[PDB]
Amino acid sequence: QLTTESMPFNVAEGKEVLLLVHNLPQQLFGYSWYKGERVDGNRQIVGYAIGTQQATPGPANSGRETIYPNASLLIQNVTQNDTGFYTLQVIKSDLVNEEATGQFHVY
Amino acid sequence: QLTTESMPFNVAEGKEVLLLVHNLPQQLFGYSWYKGERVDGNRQIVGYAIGTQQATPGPANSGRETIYPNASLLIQNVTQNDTGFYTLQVIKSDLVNEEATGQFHVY
Ligand SMILES: CCCCCCCCO[C@@H]1O[C@H](CO)[C@@H](O)[C@H](O)[C@H]1O
Ligand SMILES: CCCCCCCCO[C@@H]1O[C@H](CO)[C@@H](O)[C@H](O)[C@H]1O
Repeated sequence: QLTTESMPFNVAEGKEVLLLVHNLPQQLFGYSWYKGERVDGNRQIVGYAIGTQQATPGPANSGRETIYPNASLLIQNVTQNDTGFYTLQVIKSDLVNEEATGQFHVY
Repeated sequence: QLTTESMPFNVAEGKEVLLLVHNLPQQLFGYSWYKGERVDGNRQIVGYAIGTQQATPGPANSGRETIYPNASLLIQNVTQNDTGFYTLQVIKSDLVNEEATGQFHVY
């Protein structure tokens, strides 16, 4: 089952965190990351097209994120606003989609 | 600008309803319809890839829906459970996706 977890779980303000992703389905179009516990386009961080390996910012993009080809998400110079939940949506080639939510806590 | 509306807005139990879709963006991979007001994989009705013109059922699929190449969704022999909100997610080529929510009322 698709899952995501934060390394580290508790993050000091101004440092770094990596959202690891495990168990990606086969045959994907792309990835979309969202701030919060649900898919919500108004809160999209980034969209990643696998076919072209291209990332594109959403409205929630801070400029401090970096998504990787396996959907992992790096955030640098973490701020208070970065704290809390993140939701990854994986878009499969049949447009039937899966989500996983994770969190980390800034201090 | 992406919107959806029901025809008819008030629907007799056992009849038919067409969810019309307006202002699709350019450059999309496909469509994802969900029951309710938000994107939620657990409530996904159908996924549709415009390149292959293939429909695939999600967990919320009743077997009474038909999706069209312009994302329009036909529901036949409408039940009480069908009532309420539907949400369309349009998957864009850059994976920064768009949503539109509509509804109809069964009586
Ligand atoms: C400094 C952070 C940049 C490094 C690139 C992040 C890529 C990490 O990605 C990780 O590769 C691991 C090895 O299999 C897997 O366990 C993980 O599922 C995956 O999340
Ligand atoms: C009962 C069978 C009806 C099939 C409906 C086919 C889809 C119709 O769809 C509609 O076609 C119109 C012209 O493009 C547009 O006004 C609409 O945006 C569109 O939703």
